[PDB]
Amino acid sequence: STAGKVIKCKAAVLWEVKKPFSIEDVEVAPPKAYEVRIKMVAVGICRTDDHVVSGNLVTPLPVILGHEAAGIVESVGEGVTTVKPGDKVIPLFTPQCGKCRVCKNPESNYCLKNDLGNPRGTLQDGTRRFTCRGKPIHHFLGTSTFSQYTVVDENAVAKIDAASPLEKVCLIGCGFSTGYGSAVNVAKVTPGSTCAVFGLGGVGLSAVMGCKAAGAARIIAVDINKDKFAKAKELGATECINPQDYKKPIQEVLKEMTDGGVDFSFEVIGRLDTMMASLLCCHEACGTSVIVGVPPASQNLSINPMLLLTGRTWKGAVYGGFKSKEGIPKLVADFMAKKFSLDALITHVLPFEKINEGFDLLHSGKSIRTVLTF
Amino acid sequence: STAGKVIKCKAAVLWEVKKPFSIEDVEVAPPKAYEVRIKMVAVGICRTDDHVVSGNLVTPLPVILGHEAAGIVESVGEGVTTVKPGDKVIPLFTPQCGKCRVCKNPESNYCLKNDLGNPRGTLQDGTRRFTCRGKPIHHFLGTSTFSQYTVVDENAVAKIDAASPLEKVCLIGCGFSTGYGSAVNVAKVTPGSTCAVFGLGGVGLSAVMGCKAAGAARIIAVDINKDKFAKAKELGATECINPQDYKKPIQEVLKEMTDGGVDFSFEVIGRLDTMMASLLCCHEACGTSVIVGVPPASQNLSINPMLLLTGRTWKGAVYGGFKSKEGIPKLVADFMAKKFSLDALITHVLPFEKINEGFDLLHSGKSIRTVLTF
Ligand SMILES: NC(=O)c1ccc[n+]([C@@H]2O[C@H](COP(=O)([O-])OP(=O)(O)OC[C@H]3O[C@@H](n4cnc5c(N)ncnc54)[C@H](O)[C@@H]3O)[C@@H](O)[C@H]2O)c1
Ligand SMILES: NC(=O)c1ccc[n+]([C@@H]2O[C@H](COP(=O)([O-])OP(=O)(O)OC[C@H]3O[C@@H](n4cnc5c(N)ncnc54)[C@H](O)[C@@H]3O)[C@@H](O)[C@H]2O)c1
Ligand SMILES: [Zn+2]
Ligand SMILES: [Zn+2]
Ligand SMILES: [Zn+2]
Ligand SMILES: [Zn+2]
Repeated sequence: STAGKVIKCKAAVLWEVKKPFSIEDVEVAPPKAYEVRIKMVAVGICRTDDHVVSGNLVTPLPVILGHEAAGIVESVGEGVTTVKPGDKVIPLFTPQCGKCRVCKNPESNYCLKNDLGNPRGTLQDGTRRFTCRGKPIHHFLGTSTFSQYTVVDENAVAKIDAASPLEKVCLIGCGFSTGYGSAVNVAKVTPGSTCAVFGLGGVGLSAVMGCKAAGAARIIAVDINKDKFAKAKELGATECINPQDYKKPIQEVLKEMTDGGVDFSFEVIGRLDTMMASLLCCHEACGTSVIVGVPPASQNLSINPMLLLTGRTWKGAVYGGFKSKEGIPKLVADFMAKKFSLDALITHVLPFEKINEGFDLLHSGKSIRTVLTF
Repeated sequence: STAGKVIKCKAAVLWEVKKPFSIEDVEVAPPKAYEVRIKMVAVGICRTDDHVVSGNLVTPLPVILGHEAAGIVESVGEGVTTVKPGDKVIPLFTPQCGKCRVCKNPESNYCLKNDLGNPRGTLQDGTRRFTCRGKPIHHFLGTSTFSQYTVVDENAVAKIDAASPLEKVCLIGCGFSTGYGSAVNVAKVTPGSTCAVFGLGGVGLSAVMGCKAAGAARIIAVDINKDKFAKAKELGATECINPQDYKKPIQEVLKEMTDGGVDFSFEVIGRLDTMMASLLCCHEACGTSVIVGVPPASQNLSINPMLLLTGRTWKGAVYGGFKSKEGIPKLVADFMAKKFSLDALITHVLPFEKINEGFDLLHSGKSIRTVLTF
């Protein structure tokens, strides 16, 4: 039995920046009140995990990363009512406490219970459930899914269809939802509109899917890696261009391709140069630009306010505007009904033990999404 | 008669920056096809005209400024069909050609025929109708209203109720429409929301009026000049604050007064610091900040994209988002129908020949709007 007891299992621990993960033997404390301990089944490799490794995203170390996943509830702490042992679930990197100003506001989703703005690397009560070799290990985004077992706050856990193919839907835990929603919830792409998507990783490609579903007439995919183009077109890109092929700035090229600029531009990479280009490429009077990629720590853009005064709308969001706990299940039901597929996004499958190899592929540009199995 | 002939009249010419205006005899050529010659009756003094004087906004010189006004049609060139001699009309600093991409888009108003983005100081055909001392004189925003007679493009002239009090309705040509519309069309203030308004000039007080109309439960007026607070309250502000009274940055004060920041913030001054503070005071997850004020030439804001990634919406606009030709007449009709008064905004009245005195008043801070009568 394991309920009420400390769990000993394997987890991928990051001891320091710019080093490989080390698969360690770790101890996982039982769930406290309003906490859920989950046996992990599958985890997707997202660039945000990698940002911590590269030092581009700050969070307290040592730590167990991982936030895009699906598992089975092993046990629940006292007070828990939304999930029970055996349920299939998806941890949410941005919770939905349902009690703060944001959660009450129908237009926002950045729950105040988050651990993104100023990471503590703990659960909501401010403590850690992880220990390894006599040392406490930090949580990441309240989820830490690069571990056979993890403890997450209830409001950061969603119950999903029991028949769910956990090795597929784990992408709904982050990449798909974020990309797709940035188009449908955040930007609010209108039918017959023109869009531009910067970055064709699992998130950017989902953004491409979102634009198509919203009914865009033109979806121009932009990426410096041409091997991402077939998938982009497969998912709805009407055009694919590579900035490296041109002599003039990419924003000028884009504007000249769309009568002054696209209606909706999305930055889905995490760089300042492309965030700028993306803003500059949407029409100065009727364009909307959405920041989706996480920028490098404290890096600042330099913009002339005039760019906005003409009529531009510049926004950003996490999770594609989806209120995590309510949105994830609906999205899974949609997947189950075949409204959309994630096959094209899953390029590689590897056992959790080969996690480092999973990151190598991300670094190589050969993978879109590598799903790890436990 | 003057029809078909060159008009000799008085006009306020600016031959160089940071110098007073020069009331001189100027010649006004007859209107070309699709152009409208107007006998000016009243013009409000807007900070945008002053920007040119101070060097803060560049436009070719010599020039005749003036863009917030109301007059009577003297004559129309061939092809003109929307106005006739004797009609009361309001010139528009942003046109509504009705045929370009922007005009066709229901949600945009920055017509491509504008002369703001990259000033030529001419009418839409690239030439000028003014001459003075044997030399041509430039137009400003296609209106040039600091003149007894001015010629404007038809799509930049709106016909209004024949019983309209021109000495009041003139404000509807810029400041009132911009400020009010910024709240009602650009920000789309929701009932029961919280707002912050930086700048309590004629445009800012109009923003306050806009927020009240939209049903804001809370409207915080921000200004370093406490003499504006009486009018702010009179116009709808629930509280007024002067940054000079605090040790902490204003955005921090604003956030702490409003549970993490207001739902809507407006910058109606034209400064980087206030523009930054304004963006920072809207709630990180559900706030919207709108740029109304025009920033000094080529100055840039340094911004961390993370301010947007949490959920903030940053936007700007001209004319309060109103499609000028359709919008202005309806606002005049609302005024006629007593829906809103403009008396609180007009604090001084002077004849056109004392234009320099009205600007002195603007600089001194003793006036909201000074109206010049011809
Ligand atoms: N807002 C959110 O909630 C949220 C959620 C998930 C991920 N993200 C962020 O999304 C971003 C992308 O995520 P991913 O997992 O899909 O990343 P990814 O690395 O798999 O793919 C990004 C793409 O950008 C392309 N690219 C890189 N540099 C380029 C450049 N200079 N110009 C043009 N293209 C270039 C790459 O070739 C790659 O195809 C990351 O920054 C991640 O942090 C945000
Ligand atoms: N977007 C547009 O279409 C549009 C239209 C009209 C005017 N504008 C611009 O809007 C802005 C305001 O116009 P106005 O005519 O009402 O100007 P104004 O000079 O009369 O009013 C500015 C107000 O802001 C206050 N203020 C100045 N500096 C401040 C500071 N550092 N901190 C706090 N408060 C400060 C001033 O005391 C004054 O009360 C200007 O930039 C003008 O060019 C834009
Ligand atoms: Zn992610
Ligand atoms: Zn919440
Ligand atoms: Zn137009
Ligand atoms: Zn003005």
